[PDB]
Amino acid sequence: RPTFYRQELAKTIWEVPERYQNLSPVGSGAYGSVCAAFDTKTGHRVAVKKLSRPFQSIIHAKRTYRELRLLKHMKHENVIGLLDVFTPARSLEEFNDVYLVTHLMGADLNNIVKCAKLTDDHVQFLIYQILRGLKYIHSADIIHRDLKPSNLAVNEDCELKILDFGVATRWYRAPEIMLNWMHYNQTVDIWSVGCIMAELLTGRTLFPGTDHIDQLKLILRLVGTPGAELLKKISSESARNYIQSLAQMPKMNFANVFIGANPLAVDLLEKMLVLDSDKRITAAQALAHAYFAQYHDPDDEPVADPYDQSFESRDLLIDEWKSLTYDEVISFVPPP
Ligand SMILES: COc1c(NC(=O)c2ccc(C)c(-n3cc(C(=O)NCc4ccccc4)nn3)c2)cc(C(C)(C)C)cc1NS(C)(=O)=O
Repeated sequence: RPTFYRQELAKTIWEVPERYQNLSPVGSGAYGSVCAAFDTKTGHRVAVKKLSRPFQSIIHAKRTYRELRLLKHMKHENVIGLLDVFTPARSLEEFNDVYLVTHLMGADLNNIVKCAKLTDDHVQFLIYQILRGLKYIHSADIIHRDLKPSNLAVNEDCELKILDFGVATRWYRAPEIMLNWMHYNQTVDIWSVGCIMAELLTGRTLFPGTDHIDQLKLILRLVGTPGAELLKKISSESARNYIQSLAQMPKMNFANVFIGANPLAVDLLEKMLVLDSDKRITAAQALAHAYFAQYHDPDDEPVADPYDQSFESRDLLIDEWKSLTYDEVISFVPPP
């Protein structure tokens, strides 16, 4: 067991292995209880996250376990990975805190775009990586659900990583989620990618809504009123009428919005920003799209190992979730 040392950052007490030095708060709370630190074992800067109140409730307990399990499984170039996980507790009895360690990301997508308009090559590479990482997460039967510029990190060589901190999320949210259609599929993430890719090509938020309703009306105005085909798949009658009553604004054509952009990029955009999620292109298919020809490689776009998510359909007591979490902490083996 490493030797720990404690300190108070802001108003919280951090107790971490000596290995991690010079802890410094970051994200102004945007990442949560996160600190940047120097991993003395490798000389590399890392992000140390102290889970809030891990076991204060059953909901917290399960989310704690969920994140620990997910991070331990995520082994992909375009997805955040778990470098270390620890607790100052010496036993299950005193186990009350969990810290997750990951590489420290450099800058999000906003910081990179806030400069000058990225070239088409730049856009291809970035979107390609998001799509590459998405293929991997989706292959593990996992849905991000909150993709956005602030959740996407890019390094020196423009390498990108998908993260989550648990730009308004709504601007990139698929319409079916904001309509509470309950039956969301993975492509809800593809809608977000389209909104992100659009913003990188125009420098402006595609659907900058004030509230969800306004946001919804903006979306329908661009992707159009729901067609007969989509309407017949909506069981709720009030839902069916509502979605139509929200598409009363004067229509807008797609092409106009992306004028000047590479025709291939607009083609992909039209296949990502489709109202009917069933007809929305998947991450896997997007990767083969001609817009990513200079980057696509069927041999270097890996999927995830089978991921056991049986715990999601479980309803257990806090202590049970805590014990399960503790087990995952002790069984953690760092990657080479
Ligand atoms: C919230 O839980 C997660 C996570 N956890 C994380 O992404 C995570 C874990 C630990 C740490 C220390 C961090 N982390 C790294 C940084 C960082 O480098 N910030 C600086 C910086 C940052 C950006 C730009 C510039 C500078 N901050 N926090 C992230 C991931 C995921 C996916 C992406 C795999 C689907 C889902 C959930 N959802 S769930 C399990 O259902 O709960």
